[PDB]
Amino acid sequence: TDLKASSLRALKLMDLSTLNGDYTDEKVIALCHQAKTPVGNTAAISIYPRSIPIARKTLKEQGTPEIRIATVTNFPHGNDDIEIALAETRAAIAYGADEVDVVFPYRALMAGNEQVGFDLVKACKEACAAANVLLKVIIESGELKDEALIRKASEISIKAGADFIKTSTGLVAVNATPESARIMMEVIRDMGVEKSVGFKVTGGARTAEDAQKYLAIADELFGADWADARHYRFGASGLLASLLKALGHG
Repeated sequence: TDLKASSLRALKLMDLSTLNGDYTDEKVIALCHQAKTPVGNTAAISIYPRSIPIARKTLKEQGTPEIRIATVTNFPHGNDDIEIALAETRAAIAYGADEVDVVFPYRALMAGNEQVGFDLVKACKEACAAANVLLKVIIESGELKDEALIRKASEISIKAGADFIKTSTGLVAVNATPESARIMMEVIRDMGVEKSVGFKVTGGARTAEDAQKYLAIADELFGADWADARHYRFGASGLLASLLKALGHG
């Protein structure tokens, strides 16, 4: 009802990945097939840079060329070496990424260094925007933990030109929570960047009910029209099965 509407909405905002690994060509091909669901396409697939060329061919051949290819750089570590983060980002662009999700140097921020996060994000944004590629910034809210640090990483990422702020890599003990999702969307609101900055929930949401709860935070803060594919994603694998079950598939 409300849950079927929210489940279809969430499905169309998914950056689809698998739990175990989508980096053998056969697993990347299977992921591309999975993204083309009976009720619509996911917003994107999320894969490692080396998987992009075969993913692009697979998406074209199955007649879903508008499924975005998102990838990851500086990942999953969020090290504070800008030259490495930037080189990986330029490689991701060259492979053919539509979007790059770079990991913010969160341990550097936890050690009191705000500048390196600004400089790393800004360099990667400039490279991506020069190639018409969107930059998401993974702040790893589940490692920052402290509300003030989650706000500060979000603020720095936005000031440095992030097109999205993303909770998590998906590969640490704590990924998204409803609390970190709310804090990060509060920062988008408080900085006046709702037009230019999206929010991505990585992990946390496992069920159709969870997806409804996470979207309800966006609807509360920004109104129900805000959370389109340019402004909201679910970084998810197992969630898709739950959304399809809520919609009467499997």
